[PDB]
Amino acid sequence: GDRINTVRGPITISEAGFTLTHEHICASSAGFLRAWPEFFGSRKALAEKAVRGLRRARAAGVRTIVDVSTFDIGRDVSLLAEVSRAADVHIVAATGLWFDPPLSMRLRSVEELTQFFLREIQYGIEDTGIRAGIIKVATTGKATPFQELVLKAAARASLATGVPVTTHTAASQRDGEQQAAIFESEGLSPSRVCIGHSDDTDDLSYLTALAARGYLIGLDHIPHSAIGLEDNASASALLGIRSWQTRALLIKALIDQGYMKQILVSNDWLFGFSSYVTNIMDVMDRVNPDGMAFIPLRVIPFLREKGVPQETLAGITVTNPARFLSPTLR
Amino acid sequence: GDRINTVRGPITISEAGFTLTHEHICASSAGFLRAWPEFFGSRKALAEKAVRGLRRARAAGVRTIVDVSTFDIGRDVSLLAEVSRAADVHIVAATGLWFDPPLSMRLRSVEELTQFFLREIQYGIEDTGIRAGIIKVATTGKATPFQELVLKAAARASLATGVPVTTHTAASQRDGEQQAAIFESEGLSPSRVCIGHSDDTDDLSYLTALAARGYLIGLDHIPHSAIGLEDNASASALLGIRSWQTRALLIKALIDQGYMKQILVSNDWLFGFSSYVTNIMDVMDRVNPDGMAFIPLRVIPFLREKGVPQETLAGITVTNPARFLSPTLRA
Ligand SMILES: C[As](C)(=O)[O-]
Ligand SMILES: C[As](C)(=O)[O-]
Ligand SMILES: [Zn+2]
Ligand SMILES: [Zn+2]
Ligand SMILES: [Zn+2]
Ligand SMILES: [Zn+2]
Repeated sequence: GDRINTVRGPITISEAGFTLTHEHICASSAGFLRAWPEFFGSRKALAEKAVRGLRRARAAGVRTIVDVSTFDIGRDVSLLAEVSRAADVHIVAATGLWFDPPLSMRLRSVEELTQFFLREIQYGIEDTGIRAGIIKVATTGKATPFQELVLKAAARASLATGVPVTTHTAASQRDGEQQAAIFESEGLSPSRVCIGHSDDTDDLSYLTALAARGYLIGLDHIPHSAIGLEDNASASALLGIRSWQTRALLIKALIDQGYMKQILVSNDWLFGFSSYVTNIMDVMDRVNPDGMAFIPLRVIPFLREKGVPQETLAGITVTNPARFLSPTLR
Repeated sequence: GDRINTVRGPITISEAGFTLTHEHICASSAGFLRAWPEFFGSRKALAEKAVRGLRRARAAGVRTIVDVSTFDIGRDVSLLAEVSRAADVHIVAATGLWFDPPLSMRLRSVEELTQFFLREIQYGIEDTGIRAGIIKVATTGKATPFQELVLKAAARASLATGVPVTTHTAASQRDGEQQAAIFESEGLSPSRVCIGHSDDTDDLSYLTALAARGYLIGLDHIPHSAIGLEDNASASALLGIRSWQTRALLIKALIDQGYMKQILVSNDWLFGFSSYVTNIMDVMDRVNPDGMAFIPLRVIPFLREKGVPQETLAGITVTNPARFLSPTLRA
């Protein structure tokens, strides 16, 4: 556990630096960007845009982002490597499955899925040699049967490799509780696990109860808000109507209850988005022109102003990610 | 239309020859073959197996196959081009959408889908320049609202390019009737359309009505007979108990009623199958070891033995596919 795999190769733990742990270059679907790149203008336009945003995040102090796009989010690790080199920002790539698995995934056993995630972690994604550094999974409410298999296989792959697991939840449904039960049924340590989208809820008791058990709490939706666009239903459905300040005060709340070491903060931002309504990216970029720089430009100052010490901010944004990403065998 | 697009470039209508009109190299899912080729042993092993199979079909007289794998069947057009060249069989690639569209597809409008189909027909699939020569679509019962957009977009793409459409049906639910209604609502001529897996039904009159209206009838499940295999529930669920002979006799029934011009026959065979239970292929290859050669080796001789004349059999296997695939604008 002394090296993190990025899309440009292994980096030391101290090279990671200021890290965003839940981001995407592009949220799409398996095969889609290569089949229909004109949906994003062109592949070149998408890449140029990503590099712009990554360069601006780098200017604001971001050294590493974790791209948590799985196979079924249309992860294109060749694009990641390209924009990582061009922008000079480390990108950690993901294996796992999110909630749009095709038939050839859906029909697979826990054992088969375990071999797939291990392939992507140990040997490399597709034919690239680029090894994942994290496993993403997802529920949206109670796990479907397949989703239980995915979580169990993610737990098996993490135990074999030391690589952490990170989750999508419907927080309003307290998904993290079922996710934790499943992971613990496989003997996975809660410190290997980030329960994500957790700022979608204001149920602080749900959150501290998980952190108390050792889970990392991913407060990765801070800039996601449809305030001012409440008449755009597709945006409000996606973003919620809770303000960024409300979401950020959960970070303080967790800190005040003694759980600073369990917190991971991010934007869940992206430069293309095909797996929602057309032209959604335009809406999102109007909502948050800072994009991935929103955390270092708006959130960290806001917290500091509300009296969060520098030291605690550095812990959350540098230390916790390093601990989380360092591959760590039981 | 003077030329049919294949994965090696345009061919003349006469180069097409004996043609299987509903086949796959590999039935999978978008991205899946490239992310997890070890599911098939390796990509190399899958290619080699497809080449052997294509070479045996070529030996039995097959000159061209139409790989009706869409984006969401995990069509890998580079793989098609590779095995076409190595086996020396023409392969026609497909555009369209089958019944496993991802979110980024399912969320698209008829206009967007139309543009995507046109892209794969007129400009080329992915970055390859390989152009589709057919549009595959699917329902499994009453069309879902997304499947209606797909069928409308297919019809618009076919009207604009002359390239035909071919369908997956649940035959027992008479899917072909709604598919036809949708295509006609867009002004597509029936002679552009093949209603596939139609040998899955015993309802002859459902078939003859569609043929009368000018539709091609795709009898492409001839070897899909789960016979002596109720021990295997997903395999007998895949296949069925109706004998291959019974399915072939539907070809003869349509001929006898005067619709030899409307008949397209194929195997719907494949060399890999990830979108089903694991090891389904071993089951399938043990059932039909002739593979894509089953049509020329078993079916055509059986029909001749039943009294079907040579010229009629040439018509169905050479002339109907040529007419179907040759790009034809309306009026
Ligand atoms: C890939 As997502 C839209 O759940 O951040
Ligand atoms: C792709 As298929 C199983 O409907 O021939
Ligand atoms: Zn998510
Ligand atoms: Zn995300
Ligand atoms: Zn089918
Ligand atoms: Zn088929």
